[PDB]
Amino acid sequence: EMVEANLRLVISIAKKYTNRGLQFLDLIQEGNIGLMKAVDKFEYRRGYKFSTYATWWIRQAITRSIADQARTIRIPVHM
DNA sequence: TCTTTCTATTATGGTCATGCTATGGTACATACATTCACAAATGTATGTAAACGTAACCTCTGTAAAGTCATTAACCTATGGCACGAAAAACCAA
Repeated sequence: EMVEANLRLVISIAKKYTNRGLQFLDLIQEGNIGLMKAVDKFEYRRGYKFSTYATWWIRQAITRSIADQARTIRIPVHM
């Protein structure tokens, strides 16, 4: 029920990170994986909304996806 | 029960070959260990001497086979002597 009601937050934050690094369906899938990893470690006693906490995780997912291959060769993340 | 009016892939050649190469960006903070790069020591390594033996190797005397030259006598041009066969003189028959 969480993922079927928050796929659209993922696509809304994922359609602004499509700067021609790779085809964007992999970015949609990695955003869904980041949504899963943000739901798996979500707290209730904080009192804040879930989007601000999930934004950092989904940007980390999109960052590691765009820095995973990024070329035909392998370049590390720090480089 | 049956033929037209629409919704999508194949198709047509290459030989003679051309120049100058990239195009926009979008976070950091601990982390623990694999890997490159030098100290220092081992170990087998290479290159310098020294001893024995025969690869031998020329030197010299003795045994052996091959060109030649002492004999001695076999044949062979000579000499003397005696048959021999031709050539001319003689005499007889018709």
